Amino acid sequence: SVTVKRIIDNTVIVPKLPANEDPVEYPADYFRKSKEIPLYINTTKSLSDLRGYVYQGLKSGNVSIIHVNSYLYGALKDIRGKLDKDWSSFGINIGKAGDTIGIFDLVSLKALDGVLPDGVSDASRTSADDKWLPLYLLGLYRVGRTQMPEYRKKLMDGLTNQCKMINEQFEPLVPEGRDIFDVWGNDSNYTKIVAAVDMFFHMFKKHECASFRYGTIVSRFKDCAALATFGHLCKITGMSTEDVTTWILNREVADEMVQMMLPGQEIDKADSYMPYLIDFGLSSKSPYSSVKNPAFHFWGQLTALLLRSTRARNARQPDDIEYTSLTTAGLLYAYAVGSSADLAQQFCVGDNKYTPDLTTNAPPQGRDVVEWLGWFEDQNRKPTPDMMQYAKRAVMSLQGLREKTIGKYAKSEFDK
Amino acid sequence: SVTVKRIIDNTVIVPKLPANEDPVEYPADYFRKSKEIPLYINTTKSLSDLRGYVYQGLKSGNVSIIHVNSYLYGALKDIRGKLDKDWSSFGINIGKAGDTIGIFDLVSLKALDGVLPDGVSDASRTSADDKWLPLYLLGLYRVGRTQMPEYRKKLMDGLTNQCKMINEQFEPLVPEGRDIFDVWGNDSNYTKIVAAVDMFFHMFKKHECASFRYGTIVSRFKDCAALATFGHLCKITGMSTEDVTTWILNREVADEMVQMMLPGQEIDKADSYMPYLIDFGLSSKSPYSSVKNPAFHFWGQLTALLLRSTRARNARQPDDIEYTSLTTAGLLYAYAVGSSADLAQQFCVGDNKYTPTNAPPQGRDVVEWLGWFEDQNRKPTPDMMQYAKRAVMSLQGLREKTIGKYAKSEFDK
Amino acid sequence: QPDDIEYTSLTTAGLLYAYAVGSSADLAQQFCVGDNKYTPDDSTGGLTTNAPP
Repeated sequence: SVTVKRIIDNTVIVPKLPANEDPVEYPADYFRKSKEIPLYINTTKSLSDLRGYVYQGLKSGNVSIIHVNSYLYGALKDIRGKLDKDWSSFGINIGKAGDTIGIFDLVSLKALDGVLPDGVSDASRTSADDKWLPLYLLGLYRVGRTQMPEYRKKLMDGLTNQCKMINEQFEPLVPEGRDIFDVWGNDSNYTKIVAAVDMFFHMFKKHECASFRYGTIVSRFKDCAALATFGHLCKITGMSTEDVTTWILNREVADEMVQMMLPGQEIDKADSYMPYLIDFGLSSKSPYSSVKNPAFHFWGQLTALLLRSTRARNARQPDDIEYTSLTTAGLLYAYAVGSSADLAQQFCVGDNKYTPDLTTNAPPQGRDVVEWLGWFEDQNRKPTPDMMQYAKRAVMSLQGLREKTIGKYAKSEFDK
Repeated sequence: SVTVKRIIDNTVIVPKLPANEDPVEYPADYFRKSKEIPLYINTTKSLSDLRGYVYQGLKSGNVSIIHVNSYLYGALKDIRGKLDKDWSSFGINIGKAGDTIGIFDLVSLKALDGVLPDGVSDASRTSADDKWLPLYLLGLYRVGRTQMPEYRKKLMDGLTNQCKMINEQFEPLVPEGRDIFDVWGNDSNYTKIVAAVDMFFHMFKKHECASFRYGTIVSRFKDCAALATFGHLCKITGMSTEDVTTWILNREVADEMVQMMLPGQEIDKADSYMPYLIDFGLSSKSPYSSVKNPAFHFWGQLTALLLRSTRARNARQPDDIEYTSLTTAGLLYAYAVGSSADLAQQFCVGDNKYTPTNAPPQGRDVVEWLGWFEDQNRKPTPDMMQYAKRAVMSLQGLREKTIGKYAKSEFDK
Repeated sequence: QPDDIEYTSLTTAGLLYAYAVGSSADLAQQFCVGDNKYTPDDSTGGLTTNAPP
C-alpha cells in the first residue's frame, strides 16, 4: 500500500504521521563499552562525624545526598560473605572459589571536594551504625518511589523493622508527596548503592544483615514488569515457557516478545547485573519495561485475570494499543486453559487410569494453539455464548477495582 | 519443545524467564555436616543477679536477650529426666536405659564478650526462679508470633497461667507493633532454648514443670503447615494416607507431595529433631511449609472446605499457582467423598446386612471417578456445581485472600 | 464534541469502522515449534449474504 489516491479528482495523497524514536538500550551492549561501573563518593571525612552529620540532618533540614552516600559506604564496608561458588556477570569476574568479597566490590571512584559543615560534628550518637541507620537510609528509597497513601504503610514497615534490639521512633517531620528524600532517587550514586546492597544480599541470603533488603528490594527488576508478567502468565496457565510463547497471536505482541528475549542479556541467570540495569545506570531505557511492551503486558495480564489471578486486577491499562484485538486473543487463551483441566492420575496401587477412547463443532480436548485457532475459525472468528459466559462468570463478583486498571477494564467488558 | 521459531521470518526465539533460587533444606542433611546443635550461652556468671537483671529489664522498655538467655539456662536445670526406654534421633544418641538426662543434653557452648549493667543489680526478688519467670519469658515467644489484635487476646494466656501456683500479674510496657519481646524470636540462641524445652516435655509429659510448654508449643512443627493440611484432609475425608495420595491429580501437587515425603526425615517418629527444624536452625527453608507447597496447600484446603471444614475458611490463598486446574481437581474429590457415604453396619444381634447409565460411581476410587469424569467431557456437571454451591452459600464474614473467599466467589453465583 | 458538523453521517460512519475492526480480530499464530496453523481452506462468507464480511 505505497500509493493512495483521492478517487474524486484522481490526485495523490501521501499519508504520514509524526515520528517517535525513543530506542531502548540493553545491559550487555554497555559492557561492550566499559568494563566497570563507577561509584563516586570522594569523602574521606571520618565515619563517626558522617554519622552525626546525617542524624541531625534527618531530624529536620537539608539532608545532603552527598552526606548520606558517604556514610553508607563507610558503614557498609563490612567485607563479609565467603563466596561458595564463582561470581561472574557480563565478563566481570568479581568472585572466585572461596574469596571473601563485600558490597562495593563492584567498582568505586572519587569525585569533587566541596562539603557543607565543619569536620567534628556533634558527638552525641553512639555506634548505632551497622545497627539501624543504613536500614533507615536505604529503606527510604522504596518509600520515595510511591506517591499513593501507601507511603505511611511503607513507613510503618521502616520503623517496625528497625527495632532489632534498637527501638527508636520517627525521624523527619512532614509526610511524603515526593519532595523530602525523593531527591535521592535521582542521584546516580545513591541508586547504585541501593543496587549493590540488594545484589550482595541476594547472593548471601543467609547473612545477619540481609535485613537491609527491605526497601532495597524494589530496585530489583525495576521497570522490568513485562518480564515479570511473562513469568506470572506461565505459573497461572501452568504451561511451559515455550507453549505460552506459541499462544501469542497478535503481531505487536510477537514483536515485544522478540525484543524481550534477545540473547546474551543474562536475564535467566542467577546472580547477574541484569535485574539492576536501571539503578546501576547500565541502561537509560529498559527493553523489559511495561511502557515499551504495552501490547504484551495488557494481553498477559488480561489472560491471567480471567484465570483468577489476584494481582492482575490492579495492573494498569496502557494507552495506544489494539484493545479489542488483544482481548479476543486473551479470551480464547483463557478459555482454552480454563475449560481444559490438566487432570491426570499421578499415584497408584498397581491400578492406573488407562485413557484410551461430538465430532463436529465442540471445544478441542487439549490446550494446543493450532487445535484452537481452527476451532475458532469454525466459529467465524467470533467468541461463542459459552466463552462469553465463561468470561462473565470470572469477572462478576470482582469488587472495588480502581479505574484505568485491567480489572475495571475486564469487568466493564464482560459483565453485562 | 527445545526450539521455537517466529513463522513470519524463520528466526529462532529462545523463551526464558528470571530464576528462582531457595532450594529446600532437610533436617537429615544438617546432621550429615555437623553432629550437634550449638547453643551459645554467652555469659556464665551469677544466677541470683540474673534474676534481678530480667525483672528490672522487664519493668522498663529495655532488657538484653543475652541476659534472659543466660537466666533461662540457669533457672532450667531440670536434670530430672527418668528415661522410660531409649531416645535417638538422626543418628544422635540422646539417651538410653534408665538414664536421668537434662533439658540441655543438646550441646552447649560459650560466646562473645559484652554485658550490660554492673554486677549486683537489685536484690529485690527471690525464689521466683523455678516457679514462673521462665514460664513468663518462654510464654512471650508465642505472643511474638502475631501482628493483629490477637496479642492482647493472647497475653491473657500469660498472666492467667503466670498466676497458677505463683500469683503474679501485669509487667509489659508498650502493647505491641513489633517492638517489645517480639524481637526475641530473632535470637538464634533464644529460639534454640524454647525448642529444647518443648522437645523435652514432649518426652516427659508427666513432669512437675510440664506447664512451660504454654508458650513453647508454637515452635513444634513451625513452618510445617502443608504437612498438617495433609493430616486434616485425611481426618476430613475419612480416607487413608495411601488413598488420599492417589486422589492427587496435578503434576505440581505431585512434586510437592514427593518433596514432602522424602524417606529419611523422622517425620512420623514420636520424639525427633524434625518438628523443630526451624528453631534449632537445622533448616532455613522448610520443605514442609505452605509457601514451598502452594499447589498442595490450595488443593488440600479447598477440598477440605467443600467437605464442611471450619478451619479451611480462613486458609491463605497462594499466588502464582494454577487456580483453574486445581479447583476442578478439588471439586471432583470433594464431590466423590460427599456423595459416597461410608455407611456400613458396625454392631449386630446375630443379624447382619451384607452389602453386595451415566451416573456417579459406586465407591471412592480414583480410576473409577476419572472414567466417569471422562464420560462428562472433562467438565464439571451441573449437579456437581450445585453441590459446591450448597457447600459455600451461607458462609458468613470471610476475609480477603482466603480460600474461603475464593470458593464462594467461584461457586456462589 | 465540536459544533457545526454532520453528527448523524459521521457517527454511522464511525460505527461501521468500529464495528468492522471490532468484529474482525487480528489473530494469527506468531511463533511455532514446527507446527503452524494455516488459516485459509475454503473460507466462504458465513451464513449466506448479510453474513459478516
